[PDB]
Amino acid sequence: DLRLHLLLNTSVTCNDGSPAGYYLKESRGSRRWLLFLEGGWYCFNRENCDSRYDTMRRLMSSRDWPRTRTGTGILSSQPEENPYWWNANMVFIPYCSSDVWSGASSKSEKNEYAFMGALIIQEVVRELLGRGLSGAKVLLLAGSSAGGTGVLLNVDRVAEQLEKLGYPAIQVRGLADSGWFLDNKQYRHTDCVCAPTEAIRRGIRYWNGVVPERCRRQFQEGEEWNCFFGYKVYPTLRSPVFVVQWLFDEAQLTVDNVHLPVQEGLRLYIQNLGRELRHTLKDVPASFAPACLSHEIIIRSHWTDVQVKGTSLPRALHCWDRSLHTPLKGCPVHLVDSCPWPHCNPSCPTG
Ligand SMILES: *[C@@H]1O[C@H](CO)[C@@H](O)[C@H](O)[C@H]1NC(C)=O
Repeated sequence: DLRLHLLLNTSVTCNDGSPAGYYLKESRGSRRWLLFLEGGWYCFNRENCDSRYDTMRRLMSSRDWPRTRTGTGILSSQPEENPYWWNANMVFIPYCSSDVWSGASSKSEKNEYAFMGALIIQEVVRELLGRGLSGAKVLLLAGSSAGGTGVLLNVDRVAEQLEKLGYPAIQVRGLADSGWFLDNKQYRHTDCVCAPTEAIRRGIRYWNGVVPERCRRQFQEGEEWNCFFGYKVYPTLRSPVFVVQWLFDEAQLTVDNVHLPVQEGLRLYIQNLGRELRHTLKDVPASFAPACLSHEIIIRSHWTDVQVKGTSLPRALHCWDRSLHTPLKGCPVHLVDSCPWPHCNPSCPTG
């Protein structure tokens, strides 16, 4: 299991000012480090953050965190559950900043909550260097849902941080699971109070959110919300990033106001969503995108079960590792389903 360490720099906090932290399981012989960002939506004003504090407090505070957590999926230490990186050093970073890992603002006389996601990542990396990360060969920053978007927003900053700290030999890579969203038209209506473009636009100002520098320079002031959308931020990144995304992601459908006898309009909407997602992945060389209606994969215990074109995700990730040492015979890394309806892939999760 992974053991809790609260940050020694107690100025790097969860939303309510309690210290942020990480869960760690070291692997003495290993020079591989997996840092996983938890997900769980976000909040973007006083009223909706107050409601989140009432009923989702673990995502806003470390006060009730347990001393340990069990690693599952890519965080499992058993080769049977995790064929990919079972022997790596494992870190689970709880999501307690409600800011898609983008914030750099403290709780103060003017701020009821602290939004410190981007600083939590930097501080975890800094404190791990003294616990063995200084000897790393590869640091894989992974994450699911809001944590997957967090990978896209932070992977290059982790790389820059390690370079400036004097560790240019650590290879920083990203694994973004279920964080690749489309700013598409909703199937029906709008209400918010959501259209994620508007909520993210407000969140960035509420959180003092930060985005990767090259993306920020493209979109400029007032338009940094664009960098929260994978297909727009990905081309600006320098670190290798493997993208995992269900073609019919449940969170995407939720923000699109789709709630599942499907008639023609909704059928065409769903098929076009899968086609648009597939189009955005065409030039992403390392990707795994099954035609399923689901959400998240990499920390699920049965993550080894789904396959695209006969290749599982742990295999694709291993092939990615080999590619980062010309395509490899029978070891693909670009795996995007082409069939057009959820569960047209027989290996999709059953629910
Ligand atoms: C603690 O974190 C804050 C915010 O990231 C930073 O400004 C400060 O230098 C840090 N101090 C130490 C001792 O790590």
